[PDB]
Amino acid sequence: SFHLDDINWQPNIEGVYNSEQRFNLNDYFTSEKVPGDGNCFFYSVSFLLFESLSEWRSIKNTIASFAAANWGQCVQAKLNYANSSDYRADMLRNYYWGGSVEAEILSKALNITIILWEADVSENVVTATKYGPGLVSTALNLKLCQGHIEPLQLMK
Repeated sequence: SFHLDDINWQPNIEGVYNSEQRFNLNDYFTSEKVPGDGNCFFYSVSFLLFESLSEWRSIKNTIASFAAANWGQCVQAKLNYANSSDYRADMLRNYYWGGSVEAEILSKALNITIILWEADVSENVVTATKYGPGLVSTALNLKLCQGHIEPLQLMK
């Protein structure tokens, strides 16, 4: 649109919002490069919270604590795993690929909003999914492109 914070988000009853808006990410966001291994979701979240990659494992620990105490709120994780114990053992391993399951949990665990912007190779939004009630400008904006996750920041 004209302002990212004026996008129209459509919630489902699970509290996940979707947006059909289609624009080019790089007209509104600066991208940042993180190393392209299987930890990139966690590198990206760490970059946006701390301006450093070094906190990526502790973000996993925060997710794990939420999954242990609040498994019934881990809606997407419950589709993929029989119990919180199985989930935590898998997610905590190196090169576990983060995605919507972790975005949903982290948004609740840290009281932040996380947006997964699925992009094609030319950086056009294909799907946008927002976890949490907040606005684009306050969210952790993640670009999902060609199997890798990179942090985005609002331009200027």
